[PDB]
Amino acid sequence: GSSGSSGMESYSQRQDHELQALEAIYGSDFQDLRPDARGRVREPPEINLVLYPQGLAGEEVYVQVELRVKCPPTYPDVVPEIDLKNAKGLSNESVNLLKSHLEELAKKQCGEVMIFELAHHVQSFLSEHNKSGPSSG
Repeated sequence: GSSGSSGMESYSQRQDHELQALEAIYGSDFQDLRPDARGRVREPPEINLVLYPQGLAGEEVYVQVELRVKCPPTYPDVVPEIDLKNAKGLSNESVNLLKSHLEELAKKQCGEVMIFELAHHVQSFLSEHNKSGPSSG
């Protein structure tokens, strides 16, 4: 089996598919950063995702980092890059750990879109690295 029409999408389509879904999910924890215009060369879909330790919510919080991602021009056929900027709590300390963890999780997730998993895994990790903090909300 496995025969059918020429499904002929492109990597930037598969990519921007995830982007549109992120704009719903987050709204403004998301920013796209693209220099893209209609009628231009393709370039990396650079985005920013603010991510936090679950529970405390959009409130005081302790640790956080922004997730910066560009994608290669072939993602998800290969793994994306991952960079963790403007960290709080983590003085570029366990940032290294999580970045390295994500840099492996990406290989496991390779074959389809992984950004949504990566963002979940960060919010696990941050909540892990977070200690003390009541709940309210």
